[PDB]
This record gives sequence, C-alpha cells and structure tokens, in this order.
Amino acid sequence: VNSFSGYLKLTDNVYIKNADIVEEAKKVKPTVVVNAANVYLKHGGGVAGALNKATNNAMQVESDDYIATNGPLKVGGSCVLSGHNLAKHCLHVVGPNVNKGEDIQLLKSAYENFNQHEVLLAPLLSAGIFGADPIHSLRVCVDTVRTNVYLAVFDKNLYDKLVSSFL
Ligand SMILES: *c1cc(C(C)(C)C)cc(O)c1O
Repeated sequence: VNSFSGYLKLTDNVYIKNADIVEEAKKVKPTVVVNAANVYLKHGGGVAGALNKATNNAMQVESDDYIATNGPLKVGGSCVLSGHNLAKHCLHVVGPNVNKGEDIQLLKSAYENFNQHEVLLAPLLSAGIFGADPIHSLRVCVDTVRTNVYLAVFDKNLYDKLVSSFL
C-alpha cells in the first residue's frame, strides 16, 4: 500500500490523475518525483520551472553545482538530486524536445530511467512545452516502465483525452 490517492489504474503498474505535480508532491512527499529536465538542468518553464519555483530556486542552485561538476546530461538520460521540500529525491529525466528537433525514439530511453526506482510520481515525458504528442508519451510509458508510476497530468482536457483514448 502507498499514499497516492484518486488515481485511475491504467495497467498493472501505471496510474494516472488530473493533478498539479507540484501540489501532488507537496501532499504525498513521494520517495521520487520526476522532473521534465533539459540537459543543462535549466528549470525555466513547464514542469521544471514549476517544481523549481516550489523549492524557492534551491533546485536550480543545486542543479547549477551539478552541471559545473559533471557537464550536461544526455538526451534520454537522467540525474537523481535532492527532492528538496517536494520529495526525498528528484529524478531529473531528459526527454527529447521536439521543438529542438530531437529524436522521438529517445523517449523510450528517457522512460527506462524510471525502472531504477520502485515507485515514482512523474509527468508525461516530452509532453507540454517539449512538443511531443502526450498520447504517444503515455503509450511509451506503459510499454517501457515496469516499476510503479503515478502520472500527474495538469490539463483536465488532456487528462480526459488520455483516459478515453487509452488502449
Ligand atoms: C546525476 C546524474 C548522474 C549520472 C548518471 C552520472 C549522469 C549521477 C549523479 O550522481 C547525479 O546526481
């Protein structure tokens, strides 16, 4: 049993809810919250900007130190850092950004990072301002992630479309 409430069960291991991931993290304090990161860990907008704002910029300060030491992530790669006030850990995962012309085949590689964690609160990778089709992102998630993933979908209209169209 875990603390996640109000989710619709899509598969054995994938659950979905219309929720603000920031507000969900603050309530649950999951072991792992996933950030929709870029390779520079520049948390300007989208899910990353919202998560970072909720940490009072402490996520960005920590991220800048990481990049200064390690250099940029790979597209499809991830980095576990602090979860600050939101979670124990934040798994920063880089999905391909279609609005930068990145290979959508890298979305499966991105989701494979989730398999290193038994339970996660996450957004749909490469959705929103990363430009991919969220229906596609949900299909790759279900077909890739084997650990237990609780997906937060901010937009109610999109949530209802994801559920209604789910095979
Ligand atoms: C973030 C990222 C990484 C790798 C997997 C080396 C990119 C390591 C690490 O300790 C971290 O915090």
